[PDB]
Amino acid sequence: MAGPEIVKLKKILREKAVPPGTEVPLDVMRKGMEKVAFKAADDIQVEQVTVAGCAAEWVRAPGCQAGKAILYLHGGGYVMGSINTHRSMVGEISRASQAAALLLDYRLAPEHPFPAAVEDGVAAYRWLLDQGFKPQHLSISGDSAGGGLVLAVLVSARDQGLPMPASAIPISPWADMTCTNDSFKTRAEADPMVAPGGINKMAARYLNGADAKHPYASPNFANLKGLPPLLIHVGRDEVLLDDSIKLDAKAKADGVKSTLEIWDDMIHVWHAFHPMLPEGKQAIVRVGEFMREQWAA
Repeated sequence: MAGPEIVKLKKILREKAVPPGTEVPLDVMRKGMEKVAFKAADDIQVEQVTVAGCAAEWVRAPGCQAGKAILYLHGGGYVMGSINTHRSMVGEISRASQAAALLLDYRLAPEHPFPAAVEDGVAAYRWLLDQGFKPQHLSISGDSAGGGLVLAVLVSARDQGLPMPASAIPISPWADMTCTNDSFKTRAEADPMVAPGGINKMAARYLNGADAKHPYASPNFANLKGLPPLLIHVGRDEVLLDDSIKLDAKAKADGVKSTLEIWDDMIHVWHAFHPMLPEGKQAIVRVGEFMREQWAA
């Protein structure tokens, strides 16, 4: 059944990984993601902007429609990640969708704990709408921590009277901080990426004493009535599989139009590895078709 690339990518991930008791300090972790981050295609142009007091970059592939925009929330556990780490994958999401991405460098824990990143998001989305972007022309997308953050923004912004955008594509969402799901054991051998209580210590760092079940911290527990069509990518072989099944069933319970795709043999944000993974390339293609189907409706 399994691609030759994912087998090789799996084997490499496993080769270069730290061995878990290992407490890698925060900024050793941060410096690593930065240094190994893939370089965007050079047909991606970028334009640095400041949004809600945060650094951002409009990320435009070739072929964008003006009027359409992605608000993008990067992964990294709420503790790490940046515009630089994520520009590759996003520019290809910008390509696939033919929409420019706003790629926020929202406030990271522990220097800025929860709900700091939710505020940046909400405020970023308000900012988009104030640049004259109609909700119908907007989309929110993100990976790992950033895929839960997507939902935590949509919930927050709804409670605040903000119109919903046309779509929401969480990628491998981390939508439950209390990290409890069957998958933390069942999928744990097969995940070369999420370990942990590497993830446990991230929650620690982001919550900083807050209720792990706080709807904006963990949107798997939020009321989701009214959020717009969801496309949710997860991989089979990930510790976060349950996050995505629980959230799909919660969306549906709440009245949401929700499509969960579980992609067999795949890892965490397998997207991010499109330069070397036919599936990352395929799944990015599909994020954008769906931001595009939601835009035609």
